[PDB]
Amino acid sequence: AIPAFHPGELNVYSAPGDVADVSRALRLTGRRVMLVPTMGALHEGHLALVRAAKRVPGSVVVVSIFVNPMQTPDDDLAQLRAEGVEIAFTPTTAAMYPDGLRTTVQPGPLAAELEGGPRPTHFAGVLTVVLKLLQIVRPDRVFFGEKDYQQLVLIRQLVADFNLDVAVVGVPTVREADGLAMSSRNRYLDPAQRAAAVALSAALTAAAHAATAGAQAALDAARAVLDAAPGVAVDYLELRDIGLGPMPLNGSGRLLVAARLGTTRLLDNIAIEIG
Amino acid sequence: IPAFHPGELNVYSAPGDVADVSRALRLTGRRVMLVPTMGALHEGHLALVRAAKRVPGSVVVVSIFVNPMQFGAGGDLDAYPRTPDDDLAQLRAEGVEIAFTPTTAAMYPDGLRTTVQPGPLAAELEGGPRPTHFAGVLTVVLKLLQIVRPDRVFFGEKDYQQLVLIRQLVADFNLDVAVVGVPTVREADGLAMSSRNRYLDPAQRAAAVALSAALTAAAHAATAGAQAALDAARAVLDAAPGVAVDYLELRDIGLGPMPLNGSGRLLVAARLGTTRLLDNIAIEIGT
Ligand SMILES: Nc1ncnc2c1ncn2[C@@H]1O[C@H](CS)[C@@H](O)[C@H]1O
Ligand SMILES: Nc1ncnc2c1ncn2[C@@H]1O[C@H](CS)[C@@H](O)[C@H]1O
Repeated sequence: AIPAFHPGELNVYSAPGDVADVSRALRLTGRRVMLVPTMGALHEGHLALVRAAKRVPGSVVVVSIFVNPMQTPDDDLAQLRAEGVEIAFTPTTAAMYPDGLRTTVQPGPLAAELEGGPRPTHFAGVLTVVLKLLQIVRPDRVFFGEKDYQQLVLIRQLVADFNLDVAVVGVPTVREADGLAMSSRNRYLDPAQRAAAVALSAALTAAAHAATAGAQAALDAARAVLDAAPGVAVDYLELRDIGLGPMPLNGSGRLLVAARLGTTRLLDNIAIEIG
Repeated sequence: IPAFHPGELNVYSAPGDVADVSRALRLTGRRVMLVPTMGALHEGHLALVRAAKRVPGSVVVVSIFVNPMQFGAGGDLDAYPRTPDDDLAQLRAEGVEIAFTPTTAAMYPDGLRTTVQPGPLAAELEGGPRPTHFAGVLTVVLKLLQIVRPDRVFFGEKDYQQLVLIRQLVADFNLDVAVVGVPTVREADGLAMSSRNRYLDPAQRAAAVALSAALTAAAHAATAGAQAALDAARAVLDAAPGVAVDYLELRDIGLGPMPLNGSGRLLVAARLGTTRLLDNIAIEIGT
């Protein structure tokens, strides 16, 4: 028997089997299932993913909230209700890993680069949990923020490599009024650090416009902006092609930056067109 | 959707083609059964097909793909038997409606990029000397499952460790498929059917009966306990001309981090010349 589903209400399920059965039932009724994976602590960045999901005709939106150990619940659920989301999937660690860590996903070599520098097993954790959520929910489309661009690219590789039948949708980064990419970590910044943190986005946008003068001009313009900020320890600043391989001589690319401000690590990235 | 002629064998090479046909069939109420093979089909494979065929409303998809990722150099990959004309003929005789015969390029267009990392069981038994073998197997089976999206997938008990690892894959990635283990098909003397049996000369073929003899002796000896069962198997293997034992192990049925209780599996691997043979059997202790 299919678990109870009340249309137009927020339906919260903690058992993987329960959301699996409801999702399957709903798709048969002519809904298109949209999945928005989160770790809770929702902000406007996450709501942008939800809104993208909602606008697909026939959509029913599943938002998962799960703090993946391998990589405010009441408030989160209120935000989802306010957005008209019909399904929240809130599993426990034990429900997701009933046999502990056993079979896992091993990413390709991109996972060792950039963010994989300090955190060499982070993306194995991410792709493992994402693969599981895809299999539990079986959505037609799954939504991720462009802010975590390397994550987004690795998920596209997961989907292609394992022949997954789901469309991956990248959603543009939501930003504060001065350009700073929205992140739960931003609140940890003291006033000086918060003022200095504007250099990430300013550096990237400066580079995007400098890029008419070529790749080197774009990189140099970004480095200059970061060089004008105090207490911003740049971990990397790299221009790559859109799949995060080596940047071609001309054409489309992505510029990525990460920096530490005190104990807080921030990331940002932007589309670049060379020439 | 490419053409599907029902009641005939339809052969598709493109993953997109079989995926489209499978989806179309499932949407009209047919239940899709998948039998993954590496070809060189014998009666053991046909038992899997027949098990699949008897699921009511079933449409049977047999994949044939000699998966490069589960082989290590040199050597073994080139040496694997390929008898595609016989394979397809056998599937026609069995009334299988779909054969999926993908190319290496279609399966691995990006080489080895994202892969499946099996649990600790993949390092043991068959995996000991071949530490990447089961990552190859689990990666291809995952892909086949995603392409075909069957209701049920059929594997032989002969490769018992592989069957266990596939159940792990299915559980650990929350795959919506039932895994069906099918009992080992044997020659009249007990020898487990294998595409590798073709490499036994008449003398080696005679000697090879020792594996199944040893296992069945142990299964009956087991009323007297584990030591008795193992020593009965060892005695038979020891009496066998030119059988070189790699391992003989009695484990819990899941082969995992749990001690043997009342139900186990006895597994053997042995070399007859250059041919490595496997077999296994259910064991009940004091029963
Ligand atoms: N400022 C932002 N804009 C867009 N998406 C964002 C974001 N901050 C986080 N996200 C997105 O939220 C998800 C959390 S698991 C992930 O897809 C991340 O990329
Ligand atoms: N003698 C036999 N009896 C039953 N199944 C067998 C078999 N020999 C091989 N198989 C089965 O055929 C498949 C080839 S990839 C695999 O599931 C193996 O376990």
